[PDB]
Parts: sequence; C-alpha cells; structure tokens
Amino acid sequence: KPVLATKVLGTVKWFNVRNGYGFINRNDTKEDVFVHQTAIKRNKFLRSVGDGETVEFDVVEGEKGAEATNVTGPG
RNA sequence: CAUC
Repeated sequence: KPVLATKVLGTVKWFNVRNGYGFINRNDTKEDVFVHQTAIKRNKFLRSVGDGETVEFDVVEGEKGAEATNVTGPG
C-alpha cells in the first residue's frame, strides 16, 4: 500500500511463471524486491517478465516486505 | 504471493 519509491529501474533476477512470482534487483540500492504476477502491467497472454530484462517500477511496502508494483518496460 |  504505502509507496516507497517511484520510477525505479531494475533487472529481473528470475521470474517463475508456474509460481507466478520472482525478484527484481533494484539498480538504485542493489536490493531484491519481490514481484508478483499481478504487479506487472499488461503486455494468447501470460503476465510475466523475463530473466535479465530491465524494467521500470514502483516500490510499495507489502505485508511480508517491499514489493514491486506497476512493472513496465523502461521506455 | 519471498529465492523458482
């Protein structure tokens, strides 16, 4: 819910489409942030990002820790 | 739905 950062750039460490989640390493802090499938903006569809992709996102405080939201391409 |  609470927004912790906007317009953050990061690289997908891994994203597993069977479990519907993965992690993004933030470029500004080098910390991993959790990314759930629901947090990825709209892309025969499978909501997902690829290992090694650079993405742009917001960081919010979730129940179990910091997580990415509004995940998109960097433009 | 927290390291596949």
